[PDB]
Amino acid sequence: IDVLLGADDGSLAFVPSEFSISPGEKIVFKNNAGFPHNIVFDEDSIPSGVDASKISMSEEDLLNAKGETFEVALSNKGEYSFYCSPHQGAGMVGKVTVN
Ligand SMILES: [Cu+2]
Repeated sequence: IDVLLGADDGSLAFVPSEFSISPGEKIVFKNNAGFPHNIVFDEDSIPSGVDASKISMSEEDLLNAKGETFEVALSNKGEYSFYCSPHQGAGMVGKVTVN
């Protein structure tokens, strides 16, 4: 599934921001508008026993050019909360369900 970082009107959002995938399906996050951006999974808001370090950017890492991507595949089922670190407060948050 492709997820834009930043809406085409420059809104600070994931598009889409809530979605479901099957296990081992790839998510391609692509720098769209309003970057730099990143993708960080909430360690306290993913399935038990998942290593967030395996599926996220560092807080300190950025995608700073149009079209840079980060890709990830999730396998454990459950809900995963993620955010953009610099824009979390702006509401640039999402949630994926692996079902
Ligand atoms: Cu952002």
